[PDB]
Amino acid sequence: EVETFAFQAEIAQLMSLIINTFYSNKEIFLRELISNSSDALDKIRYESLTDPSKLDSGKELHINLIPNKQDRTLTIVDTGIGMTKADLINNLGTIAKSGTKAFMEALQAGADISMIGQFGVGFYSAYLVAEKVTVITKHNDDEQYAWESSAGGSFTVRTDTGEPMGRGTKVILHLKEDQTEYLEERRIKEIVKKHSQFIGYPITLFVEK
Ligand SMILES: OCCNC(=S)N[C@H]1C[C@@H]2C=C[C@H]1C2
Repeated sequence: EVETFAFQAEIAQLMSLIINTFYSNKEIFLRELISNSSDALDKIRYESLTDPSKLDSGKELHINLIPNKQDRTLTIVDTGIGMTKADLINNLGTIAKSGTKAFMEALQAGADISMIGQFGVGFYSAYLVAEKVTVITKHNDDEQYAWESSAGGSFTVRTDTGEPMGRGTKVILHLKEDQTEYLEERRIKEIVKKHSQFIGYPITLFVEK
């Protein structure tokens, strides 16, 4: 059972701007997704202080970076708080509407795309490098879901039947054909050191077989 939804017009506009604007400094997508993962980890860690059972779905708080040249995917996995179905369809998009508007006005006043994270919508910088993004997520209070969008104004949500996650979020970047440098170990290492050196959780960069 796959459900198809229309993006809010403002988010579709943000996605088109990210996809169509000429802007060479694409590597910042990784900082924005790692920052999102760090925030999700902060949330479950804080909530576990008053309800330790919230970690029954997994004690480890970490971030894994998994490149796969065969599938041409870069996967960012965290064991954070995860997202509910309502998060995927309604809640986060509602919040992102005001952040998108502020970001759009800032860009017109001279900001650049690298400052997208200051407006809370850094996730969508994934489309600087990905033609399709798949998000697998599991929140303690809900089922495991797959969100997916290739832009163009629509996204899908389905119950995920694959390997159970325990808790957290997996962002699968199906990279554009000319963006495969983000599958190279030395390139990912360089970006993490430059932009994500002080993240307060272990970041493991997987090596390819
Ligand atoms: O996870 C926090 C960042 N997410 C944002 S800003 N927006 C939503 C769009 C995609 C589906 C749910 C999330 C990712």
